[PDB]
Amino acid sequence: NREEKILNREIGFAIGMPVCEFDMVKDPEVQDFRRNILNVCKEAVDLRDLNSPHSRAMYVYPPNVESSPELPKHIYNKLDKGQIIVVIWVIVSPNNDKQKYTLKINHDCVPEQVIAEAIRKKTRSMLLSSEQLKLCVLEYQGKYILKVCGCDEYFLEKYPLSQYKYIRSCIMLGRMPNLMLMAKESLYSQLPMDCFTMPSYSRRTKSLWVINSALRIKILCATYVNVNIRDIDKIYVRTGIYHGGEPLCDNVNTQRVPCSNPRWNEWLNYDIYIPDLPRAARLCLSICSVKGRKGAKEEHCPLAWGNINLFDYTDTLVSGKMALNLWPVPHGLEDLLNPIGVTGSNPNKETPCLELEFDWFSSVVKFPDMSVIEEHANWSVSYSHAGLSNRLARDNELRENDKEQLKAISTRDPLSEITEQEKDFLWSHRHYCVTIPEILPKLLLSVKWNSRDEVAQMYCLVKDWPPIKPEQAMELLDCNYPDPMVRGFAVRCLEKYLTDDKLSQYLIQLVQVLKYEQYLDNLLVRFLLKKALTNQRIGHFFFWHLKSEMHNKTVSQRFGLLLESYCRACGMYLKHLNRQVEAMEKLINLTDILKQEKKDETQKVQMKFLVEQMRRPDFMDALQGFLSPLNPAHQLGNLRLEECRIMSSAKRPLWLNWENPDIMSELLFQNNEIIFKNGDDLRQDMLTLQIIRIMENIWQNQGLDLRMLPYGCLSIGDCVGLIEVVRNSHTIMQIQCNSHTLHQWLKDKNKGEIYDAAIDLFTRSCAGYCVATFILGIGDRHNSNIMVKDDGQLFHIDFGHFLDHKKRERVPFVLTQDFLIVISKGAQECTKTREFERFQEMCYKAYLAIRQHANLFINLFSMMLGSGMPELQSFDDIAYIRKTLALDKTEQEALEYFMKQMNDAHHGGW
Ligand SMILES: Cc1nc(N)nc2c1c(-c1ccc3oc(N)nc3c1)nn2C(C)C
Repeated sequence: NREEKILNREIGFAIGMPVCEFDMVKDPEVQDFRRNILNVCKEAVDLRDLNSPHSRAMYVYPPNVESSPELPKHIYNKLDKGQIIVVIWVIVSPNNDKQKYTLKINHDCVPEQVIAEAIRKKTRSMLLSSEQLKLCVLEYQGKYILKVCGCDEYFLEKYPLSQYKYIRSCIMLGRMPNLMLMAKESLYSQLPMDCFTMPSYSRRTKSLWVINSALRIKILCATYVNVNIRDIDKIYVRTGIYHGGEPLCDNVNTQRVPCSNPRWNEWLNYDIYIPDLPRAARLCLSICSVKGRKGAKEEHCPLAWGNINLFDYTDTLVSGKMALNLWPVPHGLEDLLNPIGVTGSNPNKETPCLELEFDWFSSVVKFPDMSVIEEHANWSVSYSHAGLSNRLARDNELRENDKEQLKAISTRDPLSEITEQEKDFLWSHRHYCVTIPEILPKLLLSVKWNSRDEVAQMYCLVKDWPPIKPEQAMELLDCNYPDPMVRGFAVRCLEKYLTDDKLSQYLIQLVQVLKYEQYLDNLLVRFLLKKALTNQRIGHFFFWHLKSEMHNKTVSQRFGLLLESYCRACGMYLKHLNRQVEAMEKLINLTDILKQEKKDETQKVQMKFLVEQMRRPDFMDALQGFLSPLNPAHQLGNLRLEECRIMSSAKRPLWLNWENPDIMSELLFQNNEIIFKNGDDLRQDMLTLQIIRIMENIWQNQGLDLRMLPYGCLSIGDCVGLIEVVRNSHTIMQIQCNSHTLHQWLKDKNKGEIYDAAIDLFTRSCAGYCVATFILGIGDRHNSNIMVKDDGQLFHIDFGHFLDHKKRERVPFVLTQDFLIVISKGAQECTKTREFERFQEMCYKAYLAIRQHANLFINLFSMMLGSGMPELQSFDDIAYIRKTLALDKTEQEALEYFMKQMNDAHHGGW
């Protein structure tokens, strides 16, 4: 009632649009989605109330843990005989006095064991306890919890201490872990009880195979076709039947009609039997113009496009009259049709609108049940008869060479072309393929989707298909695999095998592939929503990744409806998110004024305006005392206006400084610095930094300590976003204040015995960025986009472009003598040294490690084709990493390729 109305206002503010706009949507799929999704909301809320208060605290403060407890060899060797030195702080009674207790404990210790040891050291001081029963009432390890000093990260779960990311990071970086002992009841009381209420809207036949008929679709007419009368001669509607990006039959065009009167009224006849239509079949169409001629080949041009699901959400074959409001042609679209394009009607109703009519079969036509499919597949099941088809291989037709051939095919990358000979081969040995589970994506592409006899057999294989790795399953969620049985199998693999660490890692791709789903209500969206509602760390970024795309009308309905369901069940976090949403609003509106109104004024004048506007009461209150959208464990306290400035960079980003209000802020960082950028699309940098993080993780698990710096980057909207400021770092140019300048700077910052570790860190970080940039084809490096930390850690900023931005494989990061001098510890002949030989070996080992994980990088890019990123619009863009990783070539041929690219770039040495 009254509390529902208030909540509706809060959800409305969070998503940008009012809840009422969803209520007025006539589409029954939209209303069914809103109602039916509420079961995910109910389920998630029940899990949070399962073991209160702990399970509610676990939702709010989930353990920031690694996927595997097992520690790499070089990380374990950093420990002192498998032990870690940990500092435990206790805030004692008046004036909030801090007391430290340094403990030496096993790296595999449980937080409760860690708490007991700390209370033993605290009670050791009163030697009364020590000798006789130090136990002190089971030490009430259940009365306390460990918090990370300086941020809102808790150790609420029984994991080994080393598995927590903060501790593993402390081990790797040789930093002292500072934890704070906090009373359980002090945290629990801070945590409010969530009151999930069901909204008011929660109250509101023949088989396809029994239709002995070919497909027909009627094109009636078009409206809002506003073309230049002088230019265009005639127009026509081009159509095609597709399963994903692949045609099921030849494309059918209407007759050419003058643009003045677009009225066709033609029944288009297709090369497909209605029972052979696969579940995910779609009509793809476009209004084209035909001009010219000058005595040349007829001048075709697409004006608008549109795609439609041939089956609706209820498995009903689309019948009757239907009008589709079309979309504008995206720049550089090849064919007259756009099958990769989003299925559905343009929300803008003042756009080309094609009126269609489908066939009618005197009954509601529905897609068959799994019982009908199984029976038909079983009913599809001599030597010479099986020999009549290359797509048939009977019992005792599997030699040892064909078994090894199938294995060889399964190792090939996703972008490798699987020939029609190989497709017949894979399909004929489909039952043996079960024994090599990873081959499924190759087998699926070998299926004739325009044949119900084959598809029905494939459905039964997918049903009883063994599980595959989450990373392998993710490929089955891209645009190439539209079938719900295939995608449902992939989601099942993620439900069973994907950790919340890995889910958080790949959340960007998982949010993206939602766009390829046929319907609003599906297994992927339910999986992701449940996770977002059972883990606030996932939910936070799930919210932002969906909100950052709300300005895109192609996905605003789907994402709006999904965000509504999230907000209705996320609990108290909505109130925190709304603070962030408002803070970002104020920053957008302020930067928009500076970018538009005051762009030509002097820095002093711009700063005067900034300071005045930031000191305004409504602004001040909105922009302080909220959680960092980059990491919501980071509290942003009061603004440090004196430290806040307009940056000299293009798009004139704001450098913002907030106080860290944590009691133990001093043991992490006293001030939180963030760059707010308005003008640039941050999606490409977000994806590169994700790939850098993945590459680093690969190397660290392989036992190659090449330290990367994937700093925080979050796109919050249409070319707006946040960038984590790397503390105590400078560009190469802002070091140069000769060739030895850089090395001399690091010598001064790292004097004495620390020098050797600083040079080592430089060489190791340099090697990682050299390999990473070459593979990814990052934008050309220079003195202003290469940075160095005081400790010697080298890293890059402002990526911009990846893959081929030229449009024959560049070396972005060319090592000048400055870098080689530091590597060779001040040598003259820096090339011929025992330090450079070590550095080269790091690069080779790093290069080959990524080459082994090529299928993952290809797949991560492939799932990102759905996003409108300009340098990632086709699989040919992705093919650049096939070149840099030399996948067609052998491992030794790949080393030679890498060495040759480095030799040509540096003009020798390699
Ligand atoms: C992240 C960072 N840390 C530090 N320490 N300094 C820094 C920076 C940055 C910066 C700014 C905007 C960026 O957009 C992308 N994609 N990467 C960026 C890096 N610039 N500077 C200089 C220019 C002040």
